[PDB]
Amino acid sequence: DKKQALLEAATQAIAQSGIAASTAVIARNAGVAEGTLFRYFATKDELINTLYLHLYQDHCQSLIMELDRSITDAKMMIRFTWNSYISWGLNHPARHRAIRQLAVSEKLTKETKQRIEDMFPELRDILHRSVLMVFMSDEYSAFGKGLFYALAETTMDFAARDPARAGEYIALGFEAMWRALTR
Amino acid sequence: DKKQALLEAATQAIAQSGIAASTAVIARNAGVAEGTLFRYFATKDELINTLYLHLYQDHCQSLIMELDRSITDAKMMIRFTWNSYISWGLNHPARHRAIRQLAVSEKLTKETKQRIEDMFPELRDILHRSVLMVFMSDEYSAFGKGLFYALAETTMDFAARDPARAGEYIALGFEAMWRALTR
Ligand SMILES: COc1cc2c(cc1OC)[C@H]1Cc3ccc(OC)c(OC)c3CN1CC2
Ligand SMILES: COc1cc2c(cc1OC)[C@H]1Cc3ccc(OC)c(OC)c3CN1CC2
Repeated sequence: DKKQALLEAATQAIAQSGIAASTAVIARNAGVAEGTLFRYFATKDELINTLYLHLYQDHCQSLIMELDRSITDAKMMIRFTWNSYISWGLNHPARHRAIRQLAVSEKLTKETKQRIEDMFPELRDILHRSVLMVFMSDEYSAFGKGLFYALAETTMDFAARDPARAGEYIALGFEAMWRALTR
Repeated sequence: DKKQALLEAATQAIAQSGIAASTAVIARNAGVAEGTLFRYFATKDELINTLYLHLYQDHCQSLIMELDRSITDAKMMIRFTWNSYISWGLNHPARHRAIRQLAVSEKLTKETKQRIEDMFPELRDILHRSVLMVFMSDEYSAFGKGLFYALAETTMDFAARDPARAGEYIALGFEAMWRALTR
């Protein structure tokens, strides 16, 4: 649909030009009038919230399928989630570049945040037992996600530039992320 | 001099368009012919190395002056260095955006890396006792710097967007950086 085209154009524009990207640019790049964009997303805020759910789901749905019926401890599940996320961002640079800006956005609604939290219950539960309490507070939750994405971004940058050592940067990134964010 | 203008234009271009930025763009933005740029920096590699020393020194020289004749432990000195760095990046976004790309560049020479290491001996010594050994290895030194800059960047982004909580994001960033990078 045009909706998927819009979502893709919004991913590219936000990855490239930041979360501030124009609805005009986004509409133009999807090959539609801006008025058409507005029929699908009345507000930039709606677009941020919908795009974030769509991109989060793009990664999360494949991860849920891979992990299903495994028995993991907290750290194992979290390492799988981290390695999966780096793979996804390597495969889909713009998706990662857009999502890490969306996830820390002031414009996310409580409903959206709750949907993201509950999309993968097994992981939510593991994170609740593992994440430093400060980074599950209303005030600092987005900052803890930001730090994850920052470390993930660095990891992807080194893995892409020096693919010979990709797994080493992913493991070292994971280890630093774990220390930085867990109890 | 034109050299300072070139360094400033190279800071802006690299911050904006990445370490890949054109010598033509850089020369144009400094108001000189590209041939003139080449009289000051024969190679893009020379420009990366010189710009990185210049920007590192821009922060480090003021930090050395502030810390002089203090008695600090490792962690105190490192917290001062981190808070100083966030202040600098808030005051000088392009300087931070350029430097974090320069510092992980494959084009840095051994001489440059050694000059950066030795510019502030007291801090070098403290870091040698504090930094995880992996992040002082030849192979992963740049990756450990990258992770620092990533966490610093996130911290600056939240401190700039939500200045009411700047010190809280700086302290939480510092705490995560410390866990991620130290023994
Ligand atoms: C787009 O796909 C994802 C992105 C993210 C996630 C999970 C995702 O897929 C399921 C998780 C994964 C994760 C790991 C470890 C954490 O702290 C120890 C953590 O809290 C800060 C977080 C919270 N989220 C960070 C961003
Ligand atoms: C541009 O100015 C600076 C940038 C940086 C530095 C110091 C600087 O000014 C003196 C230091 C500060 C610092 C802290 C803690 C570290 O690990 C615990 C560390 O190793 C990774 C590093 C290494 N460098 C990161 C980048």
